[PDB]
Amino acid sequence: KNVVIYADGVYDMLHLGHMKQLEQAKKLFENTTLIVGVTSDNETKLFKGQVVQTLEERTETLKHIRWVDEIISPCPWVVTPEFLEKYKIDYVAHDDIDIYAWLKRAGKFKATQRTVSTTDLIVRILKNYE
Amino acid sequence: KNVVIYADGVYDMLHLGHMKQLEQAKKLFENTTLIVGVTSDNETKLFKGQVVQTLEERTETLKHIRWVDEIISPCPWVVTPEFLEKYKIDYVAHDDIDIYAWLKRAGKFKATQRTVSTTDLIVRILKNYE
Repeated sequence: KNVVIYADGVYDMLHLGHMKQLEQAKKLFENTTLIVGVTSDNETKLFKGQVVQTLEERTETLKHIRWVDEIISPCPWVVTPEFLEKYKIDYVAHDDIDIYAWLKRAGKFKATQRTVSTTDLIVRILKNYE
Repeated sequence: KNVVIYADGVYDMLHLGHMKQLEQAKKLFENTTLIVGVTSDNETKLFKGQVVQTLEERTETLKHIRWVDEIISPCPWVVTPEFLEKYKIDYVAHDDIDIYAWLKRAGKFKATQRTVSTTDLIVRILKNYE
């Protein structure tokens, strides 16, 4: 009855937003193993833009989150069927926004949402001054 | 064989520093229940200085950390013997720096260290500009 869930991301400067999302994947089903994939530095740098924390930093933070059962660090940038069988992954967990159609097609796509960011906090610090 | 560990703090804008410290208390012994105490807003405001996140925000973040078993939120500002018996706490976990002598006296004080802060990160963001 144990279901393997894979949720990938950058997880840069993690915050309650990311945590609430990981909790969501973890509790998709009664019995889960949540595998998280952390994207490599150069792949983020190139495909998204700046990454603030190194792989080791972003991965070390993940291991402290109670919902996380296993980390694939680094993880490949785009998920593939090979990757799915290799890790015996049952579902992929991500936010909607379609490069994930083929997963929905296979009933293997479960969608998670967001919310609360670091940036928000500095504003509250600087709001204290004009 | 299960030992109750209490570790209190502000846990404002939690980061790997705080997490590594909580991991430390949790693994003080083979079988632990880590109880964390989150300090009230006005008590922090008054005794330490500014607190950036409300109690509910700081407490909601704690619940995501895998080492944390139980939260007392808010928690009293200074620990007492009453408080210890009431929660059947065996050890108190904190960093050295003596308002905690009476705990050392009773063999009930176990010391944890620090390390990696949010503030550090904004520097790395702004370092990108003169």
